[PDB]
Amino acid sequence: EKKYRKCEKAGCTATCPVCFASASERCAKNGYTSRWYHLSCGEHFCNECFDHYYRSHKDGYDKYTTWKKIWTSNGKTEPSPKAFMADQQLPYWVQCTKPECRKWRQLTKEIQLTPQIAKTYRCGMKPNTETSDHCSLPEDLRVLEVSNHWWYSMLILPPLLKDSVAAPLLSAYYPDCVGMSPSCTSTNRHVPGMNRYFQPFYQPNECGKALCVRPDVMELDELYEFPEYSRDPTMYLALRNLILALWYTNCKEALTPQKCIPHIIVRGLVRIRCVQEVERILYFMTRKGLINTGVLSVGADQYLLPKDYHNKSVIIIGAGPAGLAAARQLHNFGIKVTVLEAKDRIGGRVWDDKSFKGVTVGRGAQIVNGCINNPVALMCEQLGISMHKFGERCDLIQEGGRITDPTIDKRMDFHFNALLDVVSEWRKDKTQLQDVPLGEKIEEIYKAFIKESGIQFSELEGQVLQFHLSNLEYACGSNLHQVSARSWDHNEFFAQFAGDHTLLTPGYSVIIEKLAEGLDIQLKSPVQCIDYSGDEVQVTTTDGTGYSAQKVLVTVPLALLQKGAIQFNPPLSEKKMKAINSLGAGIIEKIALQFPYRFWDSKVQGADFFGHVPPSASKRGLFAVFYDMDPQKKHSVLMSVIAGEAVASVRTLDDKQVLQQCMATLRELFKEQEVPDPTKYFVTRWSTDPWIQMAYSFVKTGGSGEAYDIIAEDIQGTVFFAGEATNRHFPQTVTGAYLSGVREASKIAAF
Ligand SMILES: [C]C1=C([C])[C]=C2C(=[C]1)N=[C@]1([C]([C][C]=O)C3=[C][C]=C(Br)[C]=[C]3)C(=O)[N]C(=O)N=C1N2[C][C]([O])[C]([O])[C]([O])[C]OP([O])(=O)OP([O])(=O)O[C][C]1O[C](N2[C]=NC3=C2N=[C]N=C3[N])[C]([O])[C]1[O]
Ligand SMILES: [Zn+2]
Ligand SMILES: [Zn+2]
Ligand SMILES: [Zn+2]
Repeated sequence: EKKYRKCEKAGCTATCPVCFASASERCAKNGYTSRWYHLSCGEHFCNECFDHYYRSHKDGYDKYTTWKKIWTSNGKTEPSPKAFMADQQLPYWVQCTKPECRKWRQLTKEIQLTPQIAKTYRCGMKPNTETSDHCSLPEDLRVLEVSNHWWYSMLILPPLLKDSVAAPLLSAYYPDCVGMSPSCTSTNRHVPGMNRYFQPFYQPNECGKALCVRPDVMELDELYEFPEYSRDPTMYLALRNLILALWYTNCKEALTPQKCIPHIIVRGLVRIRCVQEVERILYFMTRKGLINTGVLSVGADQYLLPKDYHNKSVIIIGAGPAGLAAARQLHNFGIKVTVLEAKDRIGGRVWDDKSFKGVTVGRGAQIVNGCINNPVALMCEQLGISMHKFGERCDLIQEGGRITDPTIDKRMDFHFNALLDVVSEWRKDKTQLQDVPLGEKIEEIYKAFIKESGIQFSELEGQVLQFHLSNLEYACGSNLHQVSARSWDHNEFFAQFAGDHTLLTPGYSVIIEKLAEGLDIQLKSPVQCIDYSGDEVQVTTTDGTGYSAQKVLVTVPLALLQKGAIQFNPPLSEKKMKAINSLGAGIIEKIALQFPYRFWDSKVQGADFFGHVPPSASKRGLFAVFYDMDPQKKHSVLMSVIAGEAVASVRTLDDKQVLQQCMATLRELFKEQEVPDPTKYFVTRWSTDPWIQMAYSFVKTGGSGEAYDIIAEDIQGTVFFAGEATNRHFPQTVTGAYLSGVREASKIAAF
């Protein structure tokens, strides 16, 4: 036969291929062979070692055949001698852990790389074990080759990771389809101790779950950033999935390259490319706020992004969830941030009262709707605090004291949802200019249904239907006659947060205060003018104090944008003003009442809340739901909500008059017994708080969900916008406001 000195592959850069396997007694070593098999520009094996495993009469055949059976039953990747070599025989490479050295070294071929070796390796030391004379030695010349893109081009098979920390979460997938080795026995074997709200990965063919990622498909922004993985995403996916698994395994500390590296176990020079790449992917996912986020804090020179991204200054207007999320992100990235807040406190529509004995009572937000993958649940895990999952039970108690039979509750809910289904059908072919108020469409459909069907409802059934109507006015923050029939539920077209609905028992203020800790926050500093006509943005407060930065982030409430309280120079565009004015500034108010004892326990029997059947439509929304504010059933605090048309009715009532109406309502709801006087209470006035004037946004008649995106659009890469009224997928909530701030910090840090 004819022998060859050179590699089989045209264009391979190895002038002298050497065999890494040396498995056969006739291994060609560094000389001639019938074929030099190419794995990479730095790695080859001779035909004698190929046959050692491949041919049925050679000594390596039993090992190759046993591997082969495991490979083909567990994965979708073809078996071959090359795949076998890369998975089983190619030597490992590891970095010196001396911080001033970090040189790559090849381990001898029988040394199995472990995390422990990757954490403790030093040049010249026996693995798993002097001076530092061996650190000075040059790296093998093949190491530098790996950093070029053409090296990856010439790598014939994608790497497959071993014992990935992501593997227990990915058992429904073929391992090689997510970049993991099919021969790995721990890969192919709820991560215990991981928070059950952390479900980072979609199961196969799954959708409809907010913030899950497909472990087997790259997203578009990943492809824009890493287009070299468009053809074969295997290697990128394994590193991204590993990073997510590690972050959600320990979300209380910054995830760094050095923490990831011992968990990257794969043979060959390609491990060098994997380690170089994991660092780039880490910075990308950090900037996007997918890891290293929440209430994580850093010190100086422990910034989360390298000093490149640091070269900016930012003024943030408003210190609510959105403003503080952006400030925490940007500060952690190493960017200079100043927060200007109009009020004498931080938090915005997060404002907790800590003066009720034994409980924390939000004047503003206190519920989390859907905890799975929710950043609020992440931050609770980081802070070690607990939430209370709501029970389903909610008796509808009538004035006079009767409890509504639950079959009436369900029946009238059935009828109410049927009306919304007709609206859903009616709108399928309607343009924005053909929009109709939801409340008007509902009332029309209902009257037509009574006429057509002839059905006769009791007075109680009609009042219970009014209750279900009031729940939707509560969710929208408005009487439905101002809400768009086309677009009221626009956001439900996107994946929503799954899982538990909870009461944030310790209060969102705990999270707000931790986000803000250590930041440069200026209270009682209402911004009056933002001028971005110069080289730097000029921000002036109402007392004439001037601030300047390269970029500015506006997070003020939608109602304050509608009233134009900040003057912009140049002015906001006509298109931006139309979007701003197409959304509604929804409103609810709250009352909280402390009592000497839990007078409701005998009748309510531990339920988290009870409903209040409205006696007339004129009273829809007036204290419709009462919340028991102690899930441990020890303290006696109720909270109730004023929603819909009821908000206008309490506008000209002072607090004592509201309290009096609420106590008259409670004594009607508990007419058969005595109700004690309250000993402490508050009544909120969000609608007249000058710097807020609302509770949460909704889409007004004629508007579109697209308005949320338009408000979110930056101006000139210089003026950015966040807040709950800028989050199209997740409007209204603390969660969506938080995510909007993280989003804007990502935009700002990219420049
Ligand atoms: C009452 C209430 C309120 C008010 C709110 C809320 C609530 C309540 N809650 C809630 C809701 C949602 C919806 O859905 C609900 C309801 C019911 C149920 Br059953 C469920 C739920 C809850 O609970 N949760 C949540 O999540 N949320 C809520 N809410 C709402 C919230 O709160 C919101 O969203 C947030 O907060 C937002 O955030 P932002 O966006 O950030 O905002 P604020 O907070 O407002 O902040 C802002 C700021 O800014 C300032 N400013 C203005 N202007 C100005 C300023 N500064 C400066 N300068 C100027 N010029 C103000 O002050 C504030 O702070
Ligand atoms: Zn050989
Ligand atoms: Zn080659
Ligand atoms: Zn070294």
